Amino acid sequence: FVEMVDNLRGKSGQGYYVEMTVGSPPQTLNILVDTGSSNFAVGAAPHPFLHRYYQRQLSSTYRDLRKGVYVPYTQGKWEGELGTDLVSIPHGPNVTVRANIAAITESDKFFINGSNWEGILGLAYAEIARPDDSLEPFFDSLVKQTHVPNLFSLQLCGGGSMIIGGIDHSLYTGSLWYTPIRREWYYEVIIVRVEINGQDLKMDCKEYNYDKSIVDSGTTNLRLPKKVFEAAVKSIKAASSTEKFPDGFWLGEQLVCWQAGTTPWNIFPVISLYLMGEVTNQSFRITILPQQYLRPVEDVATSQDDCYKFAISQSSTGTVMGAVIMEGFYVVFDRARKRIGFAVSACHVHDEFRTAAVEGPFVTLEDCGY
Ligand SMILES: COCC#Cc1cccc([C@@]2(c3ccc(OC(F)F)cc3)N=C(N)N3CC(F)(F)CN=C32)c1
Repeated sequence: FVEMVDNLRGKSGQGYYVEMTVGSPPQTLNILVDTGSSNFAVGAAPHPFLHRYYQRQLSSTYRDLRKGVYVPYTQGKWEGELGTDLVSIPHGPNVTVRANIAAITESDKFFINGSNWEGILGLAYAEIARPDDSLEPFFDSLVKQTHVPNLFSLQLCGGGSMIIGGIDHSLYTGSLWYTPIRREWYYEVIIVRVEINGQDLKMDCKEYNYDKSIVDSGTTNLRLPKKVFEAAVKSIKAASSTEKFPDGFWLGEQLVCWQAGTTPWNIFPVISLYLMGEVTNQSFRITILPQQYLRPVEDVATSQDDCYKFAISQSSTGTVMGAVIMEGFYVVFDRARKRIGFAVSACHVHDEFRTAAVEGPFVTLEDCGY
């Protein structure tokens, strides 16, 4: 799938986007690749953070659905009007589909300054689509209207690639390990074990999935439930005891800086998340390096140093395997087989001592879900 390789641009902090065309004549927009939502929602009115927007009046294929949509959430707000129009992905499948579009007229803390994207491609299931499950998501429309296989894959690089309808073997090394999609709403998965520098957190596996565990490209951080987060911070603090950082750094509210090229990657531990396998009590592990959980914050003002933000944060809505976890892994969203595949990416993170990995099988001779 050579033409789809390198079709994504961006970073973990501001999100990965794909170029898409909306309407007829086609209007070009950069769209956020989001596996944690289900609406194809685009800016359709001027905004201080929007460089361009969807102009419905200039589209002869636009159809108004005469239904408003108001989405109030924790991190922000957005409202608009529902409609349908012709949609295509220039560096994706060579197809044109009619898909639902949420025309964003008003928003609060939704769009990001200098993100370079004007909309969101909600790749999750209809159950979480707004205003309700009757609003068919883009991928469902794509699969229904074309002969594109019910599968997509993400290769997020610290740029990247979105392969629609298949797996590109040039984007990964070794074997692909599959975890079952527990329920088709968010991309829900099951964590069976968490290790910090090979040391088990020793918690009932349900704790890692309170109240759910999801794979989300639309979230930066690895988000963990309160109890899991505290024990993880304690284990990372103990492993990196040679240096003491402010409480603010551990809360994700302040930066940690070291002289350019002197980051002590070796003092920080590796994090292993054991995901539920396709067979009973069997599992595989994904290993995360500090290079993934210590997200660099690019700022010309602080450029004499390399400054980092701790990319592990507290969650009250379950575990979120964000962009920092997805980076350096080729993630296969096998919708047709209700499973998520993980393999070491060609753009994986590694130093001379350690490498990010996808390894198994592991046997644990209870149900880890909620
Ligand atoms: C990776 O970071 C870049 C980004 C982003 C971003 C911007 C706006 C909204 C979202 C959204 C989001 C997208 C669409 C939404 O509404 C839908 F109805 F359109 C709501 C939130 N995408 C995800 N995955 N989440 C996680 C959250 F819930 F914690 C907070 N917000 C979101 C992501």
